Amino acid sequence: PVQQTGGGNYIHVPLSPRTLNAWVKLVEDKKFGAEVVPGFQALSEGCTPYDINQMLNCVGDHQAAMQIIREIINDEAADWDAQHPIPGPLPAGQLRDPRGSDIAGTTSTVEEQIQWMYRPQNPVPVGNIYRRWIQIGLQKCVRMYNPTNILDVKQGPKEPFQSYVDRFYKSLRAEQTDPAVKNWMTQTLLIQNANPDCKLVLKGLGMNPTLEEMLTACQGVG
Amino acid sequence: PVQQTGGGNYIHVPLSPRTLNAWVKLVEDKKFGAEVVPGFQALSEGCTPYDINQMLNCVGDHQAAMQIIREIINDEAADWDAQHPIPGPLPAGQLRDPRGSDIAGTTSTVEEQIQWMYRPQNPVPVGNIYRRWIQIGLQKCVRMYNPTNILDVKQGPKEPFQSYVDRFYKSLRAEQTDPAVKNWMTQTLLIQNANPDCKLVLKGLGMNPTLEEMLTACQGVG
Ligand SMILES: O=P(O)(O)O[C@H]1[C@H](OP(=O)(O)O)[C@@H](OP(=O)(O)O)[C@H](OP(=O)(O)O)[C@@H](OP(=O)(O)O)[C@H]1OP(=O)(O)O
Repeated sequence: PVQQTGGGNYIHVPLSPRTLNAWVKLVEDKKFGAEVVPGFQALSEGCTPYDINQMLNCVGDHQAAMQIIREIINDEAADWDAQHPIPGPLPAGQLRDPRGSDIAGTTSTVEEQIQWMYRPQNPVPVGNIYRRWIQIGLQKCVRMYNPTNILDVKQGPKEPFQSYVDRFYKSLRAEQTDPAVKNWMTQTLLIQNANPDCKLVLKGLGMNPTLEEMLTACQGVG
Repeated sequence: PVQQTGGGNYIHVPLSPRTLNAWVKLVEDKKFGAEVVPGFQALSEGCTPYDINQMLNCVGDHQAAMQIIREIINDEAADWDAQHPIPGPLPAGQLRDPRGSDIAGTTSTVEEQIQWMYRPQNPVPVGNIYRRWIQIGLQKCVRMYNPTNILDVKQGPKEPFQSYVDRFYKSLRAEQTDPAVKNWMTQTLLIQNANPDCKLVLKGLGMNPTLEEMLTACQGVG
């Protein structure tokens, strides 16, 4: 992370060992589950690219997922090296502008990452861009390791409607389908895959029942 | 039918044999079913009374129904001979105005029917008036031969709600009851005679559910 010091300059404070150990624990227990994507973001907040590399280096043993996060990073960096091209011959005595690889931290020092992150002129938020690239990689890992598909989720005959709602929305988090497909699933598939009685109360509510109206109506049905 | 020819005058083109044979087929297969009433209208469009008589003469063997269509025609002609009385002594060299019997074509030539149908002054649409009289006769035949009464129609335990709706409305077409009785049947009897589950979803919808709302709610119930 970065702390400001007297003179208006900034320095690097290494991520706490227990901040790194929390990340490890999460990846070892949730197995790249939907929750890992937000868990990574909260534990990587205010981090330079250098620190994000260490967090990944602490969870490298999960090689399959790391290979997926690594192929997504290279592509989001290539797109940065195509749409943010070298401006031209950089003047001497000046830091080069960041390339996709600098945003990652692989070809750049943490100080360079800090100089960009806090440029008085055109600050480049290299830490947040790289966290966004890794979140695309982790979300692809959440989908690949997702244990139950949205379609398979079906309310148990006795299962309370809210727990069936809880499992239905958790699988939808993994789904990478178009947002309209997500809206049609929450409005059509969720009434389609409910136990016989809850299905009669939901159809009873009428057309386009909101989730609050559906949860309120099926509370204690079954 | 009637075609216009050079000089501004009109002539008669005999109904096609296959237009007449379609009519026969329909009456022989639908057995004066609700569908016969519209089927007659489409196959009698732009016909003089003379042609409508031939269509009836092609389906005379159905004597019982023909006797009903014939008693309705005589009464709709008597009402025309009472409310459209002979104006008075007709001038010589002029076509007499049409009487109920002329509208039928029984006491009138097709040319007279055409002269009225296309009078430059007060054209009388004898072909359409007679088609309307026969439709009253066929509709009475649809009701007399109707196999299932609106009340008897009751959704099967597994029957999809739409098929029960299809049979319920087909019997209502035969019903000659006041329109309010028709509106109360479609809004009350249709929910009353549905299988136990669909009846619970329809009551669930609330008061005065539209048919679209009822079909949408019971789709896939049972
Ligand atoms: O009504 P018909 O006396 O039996 O004649 C019909 C009629 O032709 P006309 O319009 O000249 O009367 C058909 O037209 P429609 O009345 O059905 O619209 C036409 O068929 P098209 O729709 O293609 O015009 C068909 O001609 P064909 O079946 O040879 O294609 C022809 O029937 P016939 O000549 O066989 O008697």
